[PDB]
Amino acid sequence: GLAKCEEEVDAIEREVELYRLNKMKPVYEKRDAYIDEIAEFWKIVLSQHVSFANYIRASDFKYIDTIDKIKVEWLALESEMYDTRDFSITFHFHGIEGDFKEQQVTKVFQIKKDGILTSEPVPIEWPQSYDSINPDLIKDKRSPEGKKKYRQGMKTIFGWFRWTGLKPGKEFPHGDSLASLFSEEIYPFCVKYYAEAQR
Amino acid sequence: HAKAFLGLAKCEEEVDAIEREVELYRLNKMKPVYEKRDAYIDEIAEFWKIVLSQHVSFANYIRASDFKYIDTIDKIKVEWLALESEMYDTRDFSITFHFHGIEGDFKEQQVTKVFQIKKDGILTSEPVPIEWPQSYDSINPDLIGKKKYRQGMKTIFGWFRWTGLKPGKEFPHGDSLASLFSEEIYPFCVKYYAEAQR
Repeated sequence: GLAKCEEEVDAIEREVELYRLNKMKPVYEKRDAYIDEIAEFWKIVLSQHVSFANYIRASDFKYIDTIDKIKVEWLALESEMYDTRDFSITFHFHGIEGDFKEQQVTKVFQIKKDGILTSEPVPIEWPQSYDSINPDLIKDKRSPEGKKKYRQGMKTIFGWFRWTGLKPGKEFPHGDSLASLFSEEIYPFCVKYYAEAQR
Repeated sequence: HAKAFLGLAKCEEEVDAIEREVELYRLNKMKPVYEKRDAYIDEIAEFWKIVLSQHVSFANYIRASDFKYIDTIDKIKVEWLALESEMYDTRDFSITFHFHGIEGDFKEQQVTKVFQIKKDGILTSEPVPIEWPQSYDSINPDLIGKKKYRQGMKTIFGWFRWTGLKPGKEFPHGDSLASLFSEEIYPFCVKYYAEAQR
């Protein structure tokens, strides 16, 4: 009786989350089309954002300034095997010539069991300037200076592309909160942030 | 360049329309399920008594002497007003209580209180008649020194006259209690009853 009603409620909640996603999809497509015509749109938006700067390092800003595209996509539209909170984030970096490669990178975030957000590492080519803090390059990671170099690079935005949520205290700090920042604020409300930077 | 900005403004209109559309969609789907659920609940003896004692913060809103009267609730129904008319916010709702009553002290009675957004905007209400317990005669605003008035105004019966329009003058956190019923207690009552089983 009451148990069967409770299952119906969970069925209904997904149905409406799915209803929203399907309706929002074409609207985001149109919106992003306009966005692709505005020059420093994403640069302006990520500088305007209150909380975002706290997550990343100050030297990351020259590289995140080169972001000319952000695209969040909700995976529950792909399959009923995905939680409605599951999403991919696609970044395009224009790059910095002779330092940071022009590249497109997609990171996928999904619930594992309320459950927690997890991800997998995705390849991104680090800036040349970051060579000394590059975890794939640093030779002595246990040497006094090496430990601090490693830790510094793991705290950059490029460290976050390595984040999984499955190694507490070994990864980019609050990689999950940063992800939700994109899916819940930055990507949905970017236009509000751009108009705020306008006024 | 301003033509793009124009399209963005239209997109944000489209997003606001869509979000109300999905809210209405959820309310239409939930209504019949609640009805079926509540028919089973009506078969369970002290369901609401159990649920209201189980809830963490509910008791913090009301006086200790109120509990004997809230023990007599055998029906709580919440109905979302946006299903009536598109003139209501999707946050708008009425809440209907049935009190079994206490012989010689408290009448058996059914009371409906309506909550609605006025301008984000705030939750507001109008006073609804409720027959106070006769134990409360000395703290009944219709019977009253100003120590007693504030004591009655802090009871669950003071909440029934809460409006949200006289800040600092009414039942304290009447909006929070309202939102407790519509967002936690009524939606998730079966979960509270089940948590009381284990």
